[PDB]
Amino acid sequence: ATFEIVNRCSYTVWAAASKGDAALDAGGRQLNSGESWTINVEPGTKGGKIWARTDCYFDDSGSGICKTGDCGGLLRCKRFGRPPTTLAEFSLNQYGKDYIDISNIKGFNVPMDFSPTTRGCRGVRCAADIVGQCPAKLKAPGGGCNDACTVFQTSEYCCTTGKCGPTEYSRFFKRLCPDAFSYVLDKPTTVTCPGSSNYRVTFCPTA
Repeated sequence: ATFEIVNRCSYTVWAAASKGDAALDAGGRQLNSGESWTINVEPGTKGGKIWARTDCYFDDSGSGICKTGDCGGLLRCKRFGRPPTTLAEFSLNQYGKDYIDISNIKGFNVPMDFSPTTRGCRGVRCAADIVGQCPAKLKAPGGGCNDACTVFQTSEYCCTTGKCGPTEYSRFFKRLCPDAFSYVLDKPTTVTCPGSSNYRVTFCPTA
């Protein structure tokens, strides 16, 4: 499947793509403002994620750091990124269908649209100014808006027991972005697409 990753932000982002224990495609790349990077994700990829990283520095070997979404200091992510990270999440060719969502469960750094480029389902978007409106206690000094699990490490926020409800913090994410997961047990905003659909992830879609 192809995922065109497009940075519409006015700032550079370093896109990342991983399924947690492996890179997807090259795993990461710099996207200057307006750049598009098209990756190929193997059919059947389960639990893949794409995200933006901000304020990154990499040496010639592709080692360094980002202020948001850093994936073990690598340009080419092999693992998931350090919160806060708005997440485009997908599982492909799962009994004939693809499943996509956006999640704020690991916080929010960059606004995102995640849409199919092929027929048969709708896209999802979280493009509200979550960083600007972020509750004081969730603001990440490094940049972005942390989820409450990250900040407070409670069973309730992290849904450790598989028993948790919405919280003042989750409700903030949900209010700003109704169409993204705000906590682990949120009413799902997952979209079912045809198996083998193709997609575009757009950072800062609202230009």
